[PDB]
Amino acid sequence: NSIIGEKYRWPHTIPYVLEDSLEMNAKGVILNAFERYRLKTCIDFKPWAGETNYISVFKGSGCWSSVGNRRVGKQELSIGANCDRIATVQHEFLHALGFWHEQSRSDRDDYVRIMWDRILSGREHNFNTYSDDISDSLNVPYDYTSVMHYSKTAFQNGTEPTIVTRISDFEDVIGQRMDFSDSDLLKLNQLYNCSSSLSFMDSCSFELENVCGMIQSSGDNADWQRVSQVPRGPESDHSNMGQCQGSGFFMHFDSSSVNVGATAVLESRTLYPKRGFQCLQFYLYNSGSESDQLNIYIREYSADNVDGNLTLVEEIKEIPTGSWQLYHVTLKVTKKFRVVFEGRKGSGASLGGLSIDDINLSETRCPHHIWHIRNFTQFIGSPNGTLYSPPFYSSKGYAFQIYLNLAHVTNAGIYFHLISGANDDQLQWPCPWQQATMTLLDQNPDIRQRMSNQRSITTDPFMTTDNGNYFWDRPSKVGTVALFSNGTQFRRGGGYGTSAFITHERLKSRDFIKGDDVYILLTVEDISHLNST
Amino acid sequence: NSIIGEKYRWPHTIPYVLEDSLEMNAKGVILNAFERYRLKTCIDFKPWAGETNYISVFKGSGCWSSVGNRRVGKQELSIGANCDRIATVQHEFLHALGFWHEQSRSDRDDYVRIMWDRILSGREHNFNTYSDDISDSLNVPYDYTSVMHYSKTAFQNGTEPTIVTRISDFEDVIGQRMDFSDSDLLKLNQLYNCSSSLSFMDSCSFELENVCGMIQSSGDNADWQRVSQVPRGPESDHSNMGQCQGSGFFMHFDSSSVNVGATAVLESRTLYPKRGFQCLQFYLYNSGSESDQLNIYIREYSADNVDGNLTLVEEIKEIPTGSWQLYHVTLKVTKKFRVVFEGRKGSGASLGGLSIDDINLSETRCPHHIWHIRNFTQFIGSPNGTLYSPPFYSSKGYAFQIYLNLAHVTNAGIYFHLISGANDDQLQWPCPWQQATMTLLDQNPDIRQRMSNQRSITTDPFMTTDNGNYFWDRPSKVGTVALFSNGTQFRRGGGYGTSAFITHERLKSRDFIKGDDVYILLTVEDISHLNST
Ligand SMILES: *[C@@H]1O[C@H](CO)[C@@H](O[C@@H]2O[C@H](CO)[C@@H](O[C@@H]3O[C@H](CO[C@H]4O[C@H](CO[C@H]5O[C@H](CO)[C@@H](O)[C@H](O)[C@@H]5O[C@H]5O[C@H](CO)[C@@H](O)[C@H](O)[C@@H]5O)[C@@H](O)[C@H](O[C@H]5O[C@H](CO)[C@@H](O)[C@H](O)[C@@H]5O)[C@@H]4O)[C@@H](O)[C@H](O[C@H]4O[C@H](CO)[C@@H](O)[C@H](O)[C@@H]4O[C@H]4O[C@H](CO)[C@@H](O)[C@H](O)[C@@H]4O)[C@@H]3O)[C@H](O)[C@H]2NC(C)=O)[C@H](O)[C@H]1NC(C)=O
Ligand SMILES: *[C@@H]1O[C@H](CO)[C@@H](O[C@@H]2O[C@H](CO)[C@@H](O[C@@H]3O[C@H](CO[C@H]4O[C@H](CO[C@H]5O[C@H](CO)[C@@H](O)[C@H](O)[C@@H]5O[C@H]5O[C@H](CO)[C@@H](O)[C@H](O)[C@@H]5O)[C@@H](O)[C@H](O[C@H]5O[C@H](CO)[C@@H](O)[C@H](O)[C@@H]5O)[C@@H]4O)[C@@H](O)[C@H](O[C@H]4O[C@H](CO)[C@@H](O)[C@H](O)[C@@H]4O)[C@@H]3O)[C@H](O)[C@H]2NC(C)=O)[C@H](O)[C@H]1NC(C)=O
Ligand SMILES: *[C@@H]1O[C@H](CO)[C@@H](O[C@@H]2O[C@H](CO)[C@@H](O)[C@H](O)[C@H]2NC(C)=O)[C@H](O)[C@H]1NC(C)=O
Ligand SMILES: *[C@@H]1O[C@H](CO)[C@@H](O[C@@H]2O[C@H](CO)[C@@H](O)[C@H](O)[C@H]2NC(C)=O)[C@H](O)[C@H]1NC(C)=O
Ligand SMILES: O=C(CN(Cc1cccc(C(=O)O)c1)Cc1cccc(C(=O)O)c1)NO
Ligand SMILES: O=C(CN(Cc1cccc(C(=O)O)c1)Cc1cccc(C(=O)O)c1)NO
Ligand SMILES: *[C@@H]1O[C@H](CO)[C@@H](O)[C@H](O)[C@H]1NC(C)=O
Ligand SMILES: *[C@@H]1O[C@H](CO)[C@@H](O)[C@H](O)[C@H]1NC(C)=O
Ligand SMILES: *[C@@H]1O[C@H](CO)[C@@H](O)[C@H](O)[C@H]1NC(C)=O
Ligand SMILES: *[C@@H]1O[C@H](CO)[C@@H](O)[C@H](O)[C@H]1NC(C)=O
Ligand SMILES: *[C@@H]1O[C@H](CO)[C@@H](O)[C@H](O)[C@H]1NC(C)=O
Ligand SMILES: [Ca+2]
Ligand SMILES: [Ca+2]
Ligand SMILES: [Ca+2]
Ligand SMILES: [Ca+2]
Ligand SMILES: [Cl-]
Ligand SMILES: [Cl-]
Ligand SMILES: [Zn+2]
Ligand SMILES: [Zn+2]
Repeated sequence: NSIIGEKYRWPHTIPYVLEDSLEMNAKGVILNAFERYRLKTCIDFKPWAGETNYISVFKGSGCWSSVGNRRVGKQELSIGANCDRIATVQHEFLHALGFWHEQSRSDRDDYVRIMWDRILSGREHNFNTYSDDISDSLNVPYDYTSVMHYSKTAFQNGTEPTIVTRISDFEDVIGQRMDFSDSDLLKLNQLYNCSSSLSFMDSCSFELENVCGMIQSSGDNADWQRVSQVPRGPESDHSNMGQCQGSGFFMHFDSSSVNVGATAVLESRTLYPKRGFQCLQFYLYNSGSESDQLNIYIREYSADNVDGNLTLVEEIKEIPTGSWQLYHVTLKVTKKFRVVFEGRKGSGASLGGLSIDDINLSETRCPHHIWHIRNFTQFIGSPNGTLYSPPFYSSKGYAFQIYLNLAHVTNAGIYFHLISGANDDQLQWPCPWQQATMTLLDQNPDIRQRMSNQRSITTDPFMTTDNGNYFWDRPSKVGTVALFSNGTQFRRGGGYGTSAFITHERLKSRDFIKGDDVYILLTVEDISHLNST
Repeated sequence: NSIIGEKYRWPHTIPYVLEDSLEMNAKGVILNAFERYRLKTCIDFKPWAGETNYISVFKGSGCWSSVGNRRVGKQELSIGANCDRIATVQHEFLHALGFWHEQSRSDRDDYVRIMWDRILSGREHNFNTYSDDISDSLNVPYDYTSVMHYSKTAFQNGTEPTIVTRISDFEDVIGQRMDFSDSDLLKLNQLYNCSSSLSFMDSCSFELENVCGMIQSSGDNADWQRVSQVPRGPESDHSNMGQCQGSGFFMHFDSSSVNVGATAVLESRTLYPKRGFQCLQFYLYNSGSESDQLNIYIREYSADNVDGNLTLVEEIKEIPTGSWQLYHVTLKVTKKFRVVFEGRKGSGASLGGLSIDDINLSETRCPHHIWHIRNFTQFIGSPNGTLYSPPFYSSKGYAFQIYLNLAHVTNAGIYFHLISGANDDQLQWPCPWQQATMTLLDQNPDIRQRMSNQRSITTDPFMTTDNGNYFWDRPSKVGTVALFSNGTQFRRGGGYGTSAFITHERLKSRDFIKGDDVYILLTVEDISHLNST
């Protein structure tokens, strides 16, 4: 579904302009989409600085883009109303990069049947097919899960689908708008001879005996052990969760059989950063004591320190026992370096130890907060599936809470709530231009194969409610009464998001649910600086 | 371990000359090595035709090459005596393409320990390291399995190893000379922006519900079913063989519940050939009748029949029941086409069906013959581990037999025997310049991830034995008496190969043994046309 012709290729770095017609939330979402390209492709984006051909993103009618580099100078790409979704931006830029819709493939009739009699009159022009002399599928099979594939209802007249998948099980699969599919990357990365990405650094699941090049320190008291189980926990690794026999390993620091203060250090291979900011993430399991801790250091190398200088970046203490726990550690390294995992036994009694698995490192921004939902499957489609996150404080001081609604039969909804907080007396009301990004984590061991489902909203301080109040005003003024889990009363403002965050079927696909656990990643950022672009 | 500098890159297609000093067997092995590059990389090779810089392969002392395009015009690469091994040629050309040995990495001391007290005087320079200002490891961890990594005995004085891997399990792993490692390809394909290969077409294991783009035909009597088990067999697929719970699927044609002559047709996606010759391979399981057959067709597309005209290429009949069977089908397609699998029920009664799994298609030469060894593990290191293949006939008419000796404690040996045959009266004796290629198949589901162990020998008609006879003379004249399994007597000539075909440890690694089955692939080709190159 790629356009044939070297004249349609962009440079690997695309110049762009974010026109002022774009909504605030749209501008932030667009910049997020660029981050995804930087993680999984060799395509990059930079502000236009006089280049002849560039992309002008503006709030036109609908979401659309030309296919390929048209070399017309200013090439328009429309992110109109309701197009402010990261998957939609990725989709539109795949058009710009030279891709038609998946159902436009020359072989599309072998996999889907277009119901022309059920298309709305005047809408049949979007269901075209391109022959193999102008369209090249790059030796990749037809991809129902493509982010460039319409859903079954596209431009439908009535309740009857316009696109019918011959493999009936794919009827509701087509139309996913979560992230690149594996084939989307295969085709794009092939079309642009992509050898590496900007933001990806390392992914380690310990499934090979060389443990991703990590080295055991000799100036310590114990070694991390590559094991597939620990008696007291965990019974299996996090990557496979015991699915495959003889597979599924993790590194374990046995704190039960060492003295207080003893340490085991595991250091990563040498890494060369390109951006100056990184996010280190990994899953931890604690079957020992709450006094045991994991310390993260950064060993930076320079001409001044050829041996490398250590810097403590985070101490992870009081680790919950009995379940895998996701952690994020923010880094700001600019020189070649290693990551250091030091497991230290505390004074408390331990009968197990610390386990680490599914490590990923990328030159990306960490999420500000994480919502970890245990025993999640019971709530899908259940009346008691009305879930509220713990209270969090945004970077600017606003207290907020997340509402995830799984009670309805087909769709899951997610909403961002402001709640009463300790800084409300000194905060700006109504909440102005705070972009809340909510991401349902696709818990694939490899960050490169994650199709996380992400939606963003921006608080508009002029939005009002039916009774005349400002929607994002101080929760004590406009919010309803709510009770914390501990019984403490608080005020919860209006919730804003979408009732169509993710379908229950997609929620049960891939690795959104893993170990009956779900993780929702949260970032609340002031984007008022995007008003002028 | 890659050399830094854009001037050290070759063109993707390297011009080469095979000097007349090269041994006959070496010339054939080199051309075989090129086929591996064409299968797994974007590197190609063409005979030198006046290009300024080209590679001149000649029979120097030992096996060596410069690192990278040195832009000195004629750049020599030595394949001397005993260097005529496909993995050694691949290794030497990885040098030419710009790679140092893996243990020369700047971080090599974190993974291996050099026992300097054990190096031969004057050979310690061979263990030097290149810093990261001239060497780039391309963000790939240290690779013990690299084809560019010395074995533990390199330049050793005595019986004690010079290179000790700090992860002890890799002590005997380093030094593998079977094929590219996965990391070797990751680095090379990254260094030359390889987006695709010349010879790879498709790999299908049916592990995704879209079944690699294969189509179910409507003009037949039944459908192939994507299943993970069949009551009468097989109990699991061939890819995973029940290793992973809920995973491992194959396509099944149920002959038990259809009439005589009924067919189920599965057609592949559209394919575009580049070379004019292809090899289709796949694994079959038969739990039905001995009269059931699998027919392979090719649907070629042309201006004459836009719908496509079918051509029968092979009829697979009398399929042994109760075990997975590997098949190879030779193709000669030059226009865009599909592969067509037609399962046909015979007249016999059936309680099962035909199963197909782990299909691979590449623009490569099929092996002429295959030796399938059942219940293989019992013979490893056993006194009764002296195995003889069935008799085969080479393309020129010579009858031959393969001898695999597993009785030695550490090494497996393989030998090529000429045997008495029905054309011996009219054959040229002594056997002149017939190259026998013996390949222990690494039965990975994906052909692209196979590290098959291959050795080749060429019959020298002047080679003599101690008693004055020609080694490769007519077996009736110079051979010993032997009995086929059915009791029929024949004459077996001398066996030539190596007692160090593969170590037992490597033999038990990866997928050489799969389902307790081993496949040895055989090609005997006249290479007398290579005397003048
Ligand atoms: C115990 O087990 C033992 C081991 O299995 C077993 O021994 C085997 O017994 C069987 C049965 O008796 C023997 O089978 C015979 O094999 C012969 C050899 O076949 C191979 O070689 C053929 C000839 O190749 C030459 O010609 C080709 C082109 O024609 C060239 O491409 C070659 O380069 C080669 O040229 C060279 O040789 C020429 C001299 O012949 C010379 O002029 C020329 O210049 C050059 O030097 C190939 O055609 C043949 O390929 C076919 O068969 C194989 C099967 O293995 C397939 O895989 C191939 O795809 C292809 O189909 C082999 O490579 C055969 O000639 C002989 O065939 C004849 O008979 C059968 C059965 O009736 C017919 O199907 C066939 O058409 C032939 O019929 C012709 O001849 C007969 C008279 O001979 C005649 O009646 C008929 O009308 C017609 O004229 C037969 O298959 C086998 O050889 C034995 N193996 C060994 C190792 O010895 C033993 O019996 C068992 N014991 C018991 C008790 O059961
Ligand atoms: C039942 O459950 C409920 C639900 O949890 C419980 O309710 C909680 O109870 C606890 C304890 O009583 C409360 O803790 C208190 O929290 C407040 C707020 O913390 C957050 O904000 C801090 C201030 O942020 C402002 O300032 C920073 C710079 O200082 C700035 O960067 C920010 O952007 C923000 O700026 C804005 O606000 C300013 C006014 O404050 C303006 O001037 C400015 O212009 C801006 O408008 C912040 O410091 C803090 O960050 C730290 O802590 C978090 C979490 O611990 C951590 O993640 C960070 O890394 C930091 O380490 C938070 O973001 C806090 O101010 C209180 O601390 C003060 O008081 C104590 C006691 O004297 C001192 O020790 C401190 O030093 C400090 O002086 C206190 O921690 C919590 O707020 C409350 N939650 C809710 C939702 O109600 C309830 O208690 C439970 N009931 C029972 C019975 O158990
Ligand atoms: C990906 O790499 C290929 C191979 O180098 C590039 O193809 C070349 O493009 C130039 C510019 O038009 C042509 O003159 C050459 O003939 C092409 N070579 C081949 C073998 O086709 C291609 O341009 C690269 N893609 C991008 C997006 O840069
Ligand atoms: C692989 O592609 C890269 C582009 O990403 C090529 O690197 C460029 O090479 C040209 C010419 O040598 C230089 O002018 C550029 O500065 C390079 N750009 C970058 C980003 O490195 C490289 O030449 C290609 N390699 C091969 C073997 O074709
Ligand atoms: O693919 C697109 C959007 N698509 C139409 C569409 C709209 C809603 C749902 C679906 C679906 O998949 O269910 C598809 C085509 C298009 C082309 C030009 C203009 C507009 C417009 O928005 O007016 C829309 N954009 O690139
Ligand atoms: O790398 C190699 C092989 N050679 C380097 C070499 C080349 C030419 C001459 C000599 C020499 O001094 O005679 C040595 C090192 C080697 C040889 C044998 C076994 C192993 C091993 O891996 O054990 C390593 N060529 O590119
Ligand atoms: C949609 O279908 C209805 C029912 O056939 C018809 O009345 C109407 O005109 C159609 N509208 C369009 C835009 O196709
Ligand atoms: C929620 O409801 C589901 C379905 O009715 C039930 O299985 C589950 O136990 C309930 N959860 C809690 C925490 O009560
Ligand atoms: C090898 O070691 C032996 C044992 O000490 C020594 O006598 C000999 O000189 C050494 N040879 C070389 C070439 O290092
Ligand atoms: C060969 O010997 C091994 C062990 O010595 C034994 O397990 C196997 O069954 C034997 N195979 C035979 C006798 O065919
Ligand atoms: C030697 O090689 C040339 C070149 O291919 C070939 O034509 C010739 O026949 C070969 N010699 C013999 C005896 O086959
Ligand atoms: Ca793991
Ligand atoms: Ca240690
Ligand atoms: Ca399979
Ligand atoms: Ca059918
Ligand atoms: Cl992530
Ligand atoms: Cl193969
Ligand atoms: Zn589109
Ligand atoms: Zn070498």
